Amino acid sequence: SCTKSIPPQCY
Repeated sequence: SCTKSIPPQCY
């Protein structure tokens, strides 16, 4: 899943 950061990060 992708984190909730700005910008968002996907693993």
